[PDB]
Amino acid sequence: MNMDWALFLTFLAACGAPATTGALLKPDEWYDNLNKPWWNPPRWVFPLAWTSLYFLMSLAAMRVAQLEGSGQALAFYAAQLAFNTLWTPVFFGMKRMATALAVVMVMWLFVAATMWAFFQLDTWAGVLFVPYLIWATATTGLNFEAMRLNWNRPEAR
Amino acid sequence: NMDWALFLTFLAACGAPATTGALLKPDEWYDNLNKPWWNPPRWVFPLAWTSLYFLMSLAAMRVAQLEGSGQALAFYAAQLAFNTLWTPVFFGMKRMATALAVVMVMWLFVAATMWAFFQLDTWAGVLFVPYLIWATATTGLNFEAMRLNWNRPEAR
Ligand code: HEM
Ligand SMILES: CCCCCCCC/C=C/CCCCCCCC(=O)OC[C@H](O)CO
Ligand SMILES: CCCCCCCC/C=C/CCCCCCCC(=O)OC[C@H](O)CO
Ligand SMILES: CCCCCCCC/C=C\CCCCCCCC(=O)OC[C@H](O)CO
Ligand SMILES: CCCCCCCC/C=C\CCCCCCCC(=O)OC[C@H](O)CO
Ligand SMILES: CCCCCCCC/C=C\CCCCCCCC(=O)OC[C@H](O)CO
Ligand SMILES: CCCCCCCC/C=C\CCCCCCCC(=O)OC[C@H](O)CO
Repeated sequence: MNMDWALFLTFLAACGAPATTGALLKPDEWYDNLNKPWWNPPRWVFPLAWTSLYFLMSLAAMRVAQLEGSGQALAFYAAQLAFNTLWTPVFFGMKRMATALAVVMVMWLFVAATMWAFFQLDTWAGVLFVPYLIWATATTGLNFEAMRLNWNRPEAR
Repeated sequence: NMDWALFLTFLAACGAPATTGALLKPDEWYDNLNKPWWNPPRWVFPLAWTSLYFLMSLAAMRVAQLEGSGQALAFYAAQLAFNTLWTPVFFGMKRMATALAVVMVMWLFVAATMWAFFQLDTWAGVLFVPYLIWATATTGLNFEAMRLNWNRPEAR
């Protein structure tokens, strides 16, 4: 088990795809009109939190990818990253709050599945995913409260 | 050699890019764009991508059972993430220039995955060859969309 920079930089580069969805986000008047829960963090907190999580989840996957029998864990990891990339355009771009709740809940399950599978192979890789699952829980709560506290337009049938 | 837990996990992972196509079908903005002479008809794309998601998931299932597959699966996660990213950028945001960068990075990771798969399993690499071909055609379509519609602000 080493700091494998080829593995780490590949996983970090993979986090460039969800990072791009946040980068293409302009100040939205529709988002500032939404009634938010009192524990909603300010907008500037989210890019700082996600950058930390990209490094934590890339370091965790780097450790697991060096271990025998990691196939199922890395399959879960690919799944959570893909649905993570999907969520931001659905919520902010398409303004489809109901589908975004379904997307982030699927992301949550794959984040939980990755964390569990990581714990089976390496305790530190599982520990590194714990703040991710916590943040995914708060993100699911923010999506749920935003829909429950605001007007929602019908989406495409 | 079907590890059904592995294949269904990889197939479910492709539900994220498949969802982007379902929530963002090409509208009249896409039909108004100038197209390259070799532009395929609309029905080709759902047939191509559905086949590729099954092909790439079958390839990853074989590799994930093999000693030393960590780097190959890291490349696989990278190509899938940028695969999921492209449709919202091009069709949702209509940022054609940014979408070209996205699909070119995806192409590199698709090629890197194919190379890494060949190092572990010949059949897994073969299954990725039509993906790299289609990713090449996809990059050309993104490039031709910008070059044939440069008078549109969304192309620059
Ligand atoms: C990484 C690149 C791309 C990805 C991941 C992608 C993804 C998808 C998917 C999954 C579908 C099927 C959706 C469904 O069946 O419900 C689809 C449909 C389609 N896409 Fe793409 N695509 C890409 C590139 C392109 C490009 C470059 C173009 C055109 C320039 C394009 C135009 C279309 C069209 C025309 C359809 C079918 C429309 C219809 O069914 O009526 N796609 N895309
Ligand atoms: C054949 C042997 C293996 C060879 C392997 C070669 C392929 C590696 C390609 C890497 C491209 C790097 C892509 C980096 C993507 C980062 C995305 C980004 O830049 O995001 C920044 C943005 O500011 C935040 O939103
Ligand atoms: C031991 C200390 C370690 C420091 C590590 C580096 C610090 C990086 C920034 C963290 C901010 C996170 C907390 C953000 C909370 C913001 C809540 C808020 O609403 O801010 C209101 C304030 O008035 C705004 O102007
Ligand atoms: C209120 C919240 C504020 C939080 C603010 C604090 C932010 C700390 C971020 C990261 C800590 C560093 C974690 C470093 C983990 C490294 C794991 C690792 O690299 O292990 C692999 C090793 O290289 C193989 O031998
Ligand atoms: C083209 C898009 C198609 C989208 C639909 C694709 C099919 C999804 C099927 C089932 C959900 C996947 C569930 C994840 C796999 C569960 C099996 C598993 O993870 O096994 C656990 C392992 O054995 C413990 O060690
Ligand atoms: C276009 C249609 C898009 C379809 C959308 C995608 C479909 C996702 C379906 C099920 C996700 C299930 C989440 C994975 C939960 C796995 C839990 C599990 O199997 O636990 C195993 C154990 O934790 C490991 O050791
Ligand atoms: C526009 C640029 C087009 C570039 C087009 C090339 C892109 C991919 C590069 C090399 C593929 C070679 C991959 C296979 C490398 C050797 C594999 C091997 O060693 O064996 C394979 C098989 O298992 C038994 O021969």
